[PDB]
Amino acid sequence: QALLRILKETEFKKIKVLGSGAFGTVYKGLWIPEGEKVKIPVAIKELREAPKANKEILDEAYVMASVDNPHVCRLLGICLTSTVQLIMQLMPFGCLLDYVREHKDNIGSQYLLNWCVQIAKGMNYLEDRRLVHRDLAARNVLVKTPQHVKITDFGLAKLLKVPIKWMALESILHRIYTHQSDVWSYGVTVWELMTFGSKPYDGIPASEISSILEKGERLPQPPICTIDVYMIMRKCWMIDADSRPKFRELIIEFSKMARDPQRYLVIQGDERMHLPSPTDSNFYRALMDEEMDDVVDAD
Amino acid sequence: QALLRILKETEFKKIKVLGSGAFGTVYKGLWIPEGEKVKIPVAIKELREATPKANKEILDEAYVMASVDNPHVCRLLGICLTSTVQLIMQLMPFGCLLDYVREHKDNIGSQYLLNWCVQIAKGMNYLEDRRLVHRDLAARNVLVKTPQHVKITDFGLAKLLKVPIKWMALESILHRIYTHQSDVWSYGVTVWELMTFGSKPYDGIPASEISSILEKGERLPQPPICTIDVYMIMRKCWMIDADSRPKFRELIIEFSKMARDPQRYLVIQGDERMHLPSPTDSNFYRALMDEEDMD
Ligand SMILES: Nc1ncnc2c1ncn2[C@@H]1O[C@H](COP(=O)(O)OP(=O)(O)NP(=O)(O)O)[C@@H](O)[C@H]1O
Ligand SMILES: Nc1ncnc2c1ncn2[C@@H]1O[C@H](COP(=O)(O)OP(=O)(O)NP(=O)(O)O)[C@@H](O)[C@H]1O
Ligand SMILES: [Mg+2]
Ligand SMILES: [Mg+2]
Repeated sequence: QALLRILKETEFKKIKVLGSGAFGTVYKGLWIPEGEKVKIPVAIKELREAPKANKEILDEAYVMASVDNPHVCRLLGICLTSTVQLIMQLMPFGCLLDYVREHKDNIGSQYLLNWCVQIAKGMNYLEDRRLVHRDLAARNVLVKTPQHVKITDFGLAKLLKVPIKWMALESILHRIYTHQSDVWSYGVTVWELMTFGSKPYDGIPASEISSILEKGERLPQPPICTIDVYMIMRKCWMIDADSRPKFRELIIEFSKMARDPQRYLVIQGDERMHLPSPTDSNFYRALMDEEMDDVVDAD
Repeated sequence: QALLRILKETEFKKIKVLGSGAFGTVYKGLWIPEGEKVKIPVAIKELREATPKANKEILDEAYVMASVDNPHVCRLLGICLTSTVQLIMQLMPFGCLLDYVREHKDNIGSQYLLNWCVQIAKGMNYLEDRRLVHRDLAARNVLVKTPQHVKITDFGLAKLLKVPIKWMALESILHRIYTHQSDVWSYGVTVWELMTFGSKPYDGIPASEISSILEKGERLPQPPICTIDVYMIMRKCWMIDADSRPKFRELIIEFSKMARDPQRYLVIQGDERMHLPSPTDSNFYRALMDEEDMD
């Protein structure tokens, strides 16, 4: 229980709504430690309801509180008095989807491929712990710093707007959720990144997706992607789940590609869009990211 | 070196005054990374007296200040060189340990007090290892990162430039001699400040007369909560002969020993209840505020 702090409603306040999704509402909030005069910013996710006893939710939460990996967001605290309110670290940069749309004119290959590496690393860790995400998407990758992203919202789908356009075929047709169906979503997430945040299958209703998948139709090749990168996405969307890549294979392949990033993505002005200098990296870490490094560098 | 970031004045803004000291104003500020929309809270120390040529010498010392790497010493992160030199460091919303002990007066337990003494000694020992003399150690110059993790600040500022007479070793008052052993003296005063929950040292005695009473052998008095064993360490910090003062490495051992049996060495009313930090509350503080290597 040492990893999950139980909060009294009297020691935190919700300030502003940050967003809403299939599972609840995320607020920017404050934590006021008892006996202290500081207000510490936190993120608070207030859950919709689905129903289940407080003890069973607490059991679920201890598992979410126990993930230990630089690319997965850990549940920090919980309040079960009224609604279910989860407390986690506030990520001022927001989610990676909004970030890639915001900076579509300034994202280099080194950033894009290193994000693919980090997302695969967080997902491989989840597979190690036998935790199926069920809702991996670019909106559920949080930006700690532009050089450090983290998967969030895993297993909320367990504890309780169905993301049809990210689900593997077997998940749509038969509600089968495995680590290999997470690999399908990972492939859509990579597609979101490489298109700088396009909406997948835009204009196609969700009810049609299973049918266009069965006809063999897939998301198109992003204009910056060489075939090498596009083949990885295709493999994530094979009908046979065991034929799809493994998260650990994805880590290796994207890490390789990150060592020669301009050979695998075609970006105008890429030469001027490198990872930060050592000076700027040291400054970011000291202010926002004291916890991993391991960014893969060119050459 | 890559450990000091040179900032552009357009990159940050001042949003609140936090206090002032002998060398400048400390502000709460906001850092806006270029081309981002986020506002990242920082602390800024604007120095007093407008500086040019000096700026080379300031930088050379800034690079040293930016090279300190220890969980109990604050590292300079960046610098802005305008008509006023502006230093950028991590913001510490709890503030300094002096105000902290005052506001929680007679509500702090012995385990905290003794652990702060260890941590400060570890930080000063690291500086002595680096051959760096602080010159202005005092409880006001220890910041609280979390109640479990304190850090020495303002290393290097004094050299970078009213004298804190009541924290200074006698030889520093008389001869402007500053060594690691004079830092030991100031450490003893800092500890006395903590153990008295933030009392002013030599209250009622003018600063110009401190050196006379020190030479007569007068010293700060024994705090009510301190047993003989704790007070003797403090007294040994204030020996006239600098080389018979404790070394910071010995202070680490002695305070580490006492912090394993805190109630034997500090006698505080209500120590039974106080509040030590559960693993649960400790993990929560670290995840929100303190992800660095130790405390
Ligand atoms: N810890 C956090 N810090 C900062 N922003 C966050 C945090 N968690 C979530 N957000 C933002 O708040 C929004 C709301 O999240 P959420 O309610 O999970 O919806 P979603 O993730 O966008 N879609 P869904 O997949 O249906 O949950 C997210 O899109 C994030 O951009
Ligand atoms: N990084 C920081 N975060 C938060 N508060 C800080 C920080 N650095 C300094 N302060 C506070 O800012 C105020 C001014 O500090 P400062 O100018 O250093 O004067 P001082 O520490 O009180 N005396 P002195 O340092 O000997 O000149 C004090 O209340 C400090 O606690
Ligand atoms: Mg979400
Ligand atoms: Mg100071």
